[PDB]
Amino acid sequence: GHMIHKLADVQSKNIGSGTRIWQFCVVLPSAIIGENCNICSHCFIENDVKIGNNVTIKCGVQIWDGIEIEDDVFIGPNVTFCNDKYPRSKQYPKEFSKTIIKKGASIGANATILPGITIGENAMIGAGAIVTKDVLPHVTYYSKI
Amino acid sequence: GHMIHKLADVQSKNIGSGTRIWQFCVVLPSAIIGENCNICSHCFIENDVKIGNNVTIKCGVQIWDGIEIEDDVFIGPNVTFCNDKYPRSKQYPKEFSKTIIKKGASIGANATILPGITIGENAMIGAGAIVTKDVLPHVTYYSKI
Amino acid sequence: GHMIHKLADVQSKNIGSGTRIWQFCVVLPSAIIGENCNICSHCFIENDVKIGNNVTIKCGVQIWDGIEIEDDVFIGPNVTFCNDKYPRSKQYPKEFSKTIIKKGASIGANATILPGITIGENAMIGAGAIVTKDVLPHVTYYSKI
Ligand SMILES: CC(C)(COP(=O)(O)OP(=O)(O)OC[C@H]1O[C@@H](n2cnc3c(N)ncnc32)[C@H](O)[C@@H]1OP(=O)(O)O)[C@@H](O)C(=O)NCCC(=O)NCCS
Ligand SMILES: CC(C)(COP(=O)(O)OP(=O)(O)OC[C@H]1O[C@@H](n2cnc3c(N)ncnc32)[C@H](O)[C@@H]1OP(=O)(O)O)[C@@H](O)C(=O)NCCC(=O)NCCS
Ligand SMILES: CC(C)(COP(=O)(O)OP(=O)(O)OC[C@H]1O[C@@H](n2cnc3c(N)ncnc32)[C@H](O)[C@@H]1OP(=O)(O)O)[C@@H](O)C(=O)NCCC(=O)NCCS
Ligand SMILES: CC(=O)N[C@H]1[C@@H](O)[C@@H](C)O[C@H](OP(=O)(O)OP(=O)(O)OC[C@H]2O[C@@H](n3cc(C)c(=O)[nH]c3=O)C[C@@H]2O)[C@@H]1O
Ligand SMILES: CC(=O)N[C@H]1[C@@H](O)[C@@H](C)O[C@H](OP(=O)(O)OP(=O)(O)OC[C@H]2O[C@@H](n3cc(C)c(=O)[nH]c3=O)C[C@@H]2O)[C@@H]1O
Ligand SMILES: CC(=O)N[C@H]1[C@@H](O)[C@@H](C)O[C@H](OP(=O)(O)OP(=O)(O)OC[C@H]2O[C@@H](n3cc(C)c(=O)[nH]c3=O)C[C@@H]2O)[C@@H]1O
Ligand code: NA
Ligand code: NA
Ligand code: NA
Repeated sequence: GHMIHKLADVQSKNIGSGTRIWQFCVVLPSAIIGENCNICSHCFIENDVKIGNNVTIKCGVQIWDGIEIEDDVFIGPNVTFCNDKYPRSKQYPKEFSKTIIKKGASIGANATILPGITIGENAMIGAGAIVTKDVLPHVTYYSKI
Repeated sequence: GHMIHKLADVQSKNIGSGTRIWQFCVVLPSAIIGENCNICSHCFIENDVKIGNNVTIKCGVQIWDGIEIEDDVFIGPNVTFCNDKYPRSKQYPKEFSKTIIKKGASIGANATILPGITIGENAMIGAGAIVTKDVLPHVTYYSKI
Repeated sequence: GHMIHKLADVQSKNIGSGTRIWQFCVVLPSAIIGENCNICSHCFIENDVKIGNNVTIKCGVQIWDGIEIEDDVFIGPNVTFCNDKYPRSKQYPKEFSKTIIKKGASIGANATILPGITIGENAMIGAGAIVTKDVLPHVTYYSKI
């Protein structure tokens, strides 16, 4: 089976064997999470969400509607995603922009992923990076400081 | 009335009709929150705080003493604010620096708002931006990467 | 004694007099926390962790295995740390990289601290900074925007 912490609010039944979901996580009903994932404390996971097997999501991350995470992905702490390029309060998109983080990619701590983004297989996103364009497979990207 | 999630700690009675406050939020007694707001999971809202109507605060945001949010503002996930330009542990300011986010402005995911800042009506702050100076009304600002 | 909020999960007994640990914090058993600390809501503190006296950790911060915080340090909200320079899901380091934040240093809101980093005594890290190199004692560092 899987481990859902008593201090998490997990509403999805679509959770793979070996997955751990930690304290103060919210997971909404339609989320799909594969096997042997680690969803660390203080994460939010919405409905139109697919997360593969062996995915690590460190603390303080939100996976919105329109975000897909493939197998073997690492997401660092306080990483953000997004599904709305020009957000205005109460102006709901007719269709959320999709992001996909492809198999084996890693996203460093506190990176910011713009909407509509593909990060290729086995890419490495530097800590604190702002990703405004697709990142090719196996590429190391970071923002110049 | 308003919706306070059972897994939130909301101590303020000053909350407008239609407002939703989600799991694992903390709202301290003197906070004022208007009507039809959405305070998403994992937010902290302090005492000397005014939030208008139709405000969206996405997950993982803290609204400190000295921060005012006007009507129709969008605040993206993991956005930070601040009320102390030269912070030192246990050195409490005599007066917190004030920030105001004016009506209809939007702040992108993981943006950082320095203390003493005005963001003008209907401004758009890019995801991951560091805002060290006021942003004029209706201006799109982002940090060069 | 110390104050552990009923809505925190604090598993460590190694907590100094006068320390406050707030709602929705997780503190694992081996963490050491000194006297008169303030661990604000939504923090995660791991096992191989030493935090000194009079330390302020604002909301939304994680202190990982391998991180030491000395006395009188201020850590701003949504700051990230890290102990793995080339993270890949399920590829556990044989030894976590160590970070030390030396006495009296301050780290601004939403800063990102790379692994293996020393921040010197009384340094000041700008809000949103990415710290990829040691910061000398008493130096003010920020990332060019
Ligand atoms: C991107 C990364 C993999 C690069 O490592 P690297 O290729 O060994 O690069 P180097 O350390 O040799 O740095 C090369 C240059 O890039 C800069 N740089 C490295 N990482 C950077 C980052 N994340 N953001 C901005 N600049 C960065 C360095 O300052 C250095 O600049 P210089 O040549 O002017 O001295 C690494 O720095 C990183 O960000 N890792 C992610 C860590 C993380 O978040 N892990 C999960 C949580 S623990
Ligand atoms: C700022 C923003 C509105 C700009 O959109 P835009 O005006 O269409 O700009 P473009 O996509 O045409 O990009 C123009 C340039 O600015 C850069 N840029 C855009 N947004 C940026 C950002 N947030 N930070 C740094 N650079 C950015 C692009 O890389 C591009 O560079 P180039 O000309 O060298 O190719 C948008 O990118 C953004 O950040 N939106 C906020 C999304 C968000 O956080 N929503 C809430 C959560 S879903
Ligand atoms: C770094 C800091 C201490 C510098 O303050 P300062 O020395 O008075 O510097 P100034 O305000 O005079 O700014 C000098 C320049 O650096 C830039 N700058 C200042 N802080 C910056 C930051 N954090 N990131 C990027 N640039 C910054 C300014 O835009 C200004 O640029 P300019 O000369 O082109 O106009 C302050 O800006 C800061 O970041 N404080 C931390 C606030 C915080 O996070 N507190 C805890 C939460 S409330
Ligand atoms: C800083 C960082 O992200 N480093 C990671 C990287 O090196 C990576 C390759 O391995 C580790 O990440 P994992 O999440 O896979 O660690 P693991 O040892 O499987 O699980 C411990 C994590 O679980 C989460 N957790 C654990 C417990 C016991 C808890 O109560 N609440 C909880 O949220 C957070 C812990 O860091 C490291 O933490
Ligand atoms: C990524 C992003 O910020 N996009 C937003 C933007 O497009 C914006 C214009 O609309 C949406 O934001 P809202 O917060 O207004 O969404 P809404 O549909 O009103 O409410 C769903 C949000 O409520 C919060 N929520 C919801 C539930 C059911 C919950 O259990 N816990 C909870 O925290 C987080 C959800 O994303 C989008 O999420
Ligand atoms: C924006 C910022 O970090 N500014 C700080 C800086 O000026 C610094 C020098 O002083 C203050 O930080 P402290 O954390 O030391 O504030 P303090 O007055 O001791 O405690 C209030 C904080 O405690 C935390 N807290 C408090 C209560 C009552 C709670 O329910 N849940 C809780 O998480 C968050 C509050 O901001 C300021 O908040
Ligand atoms: Na819009
Ligand atoms: Na000070
Ligand atoms: Na590795």
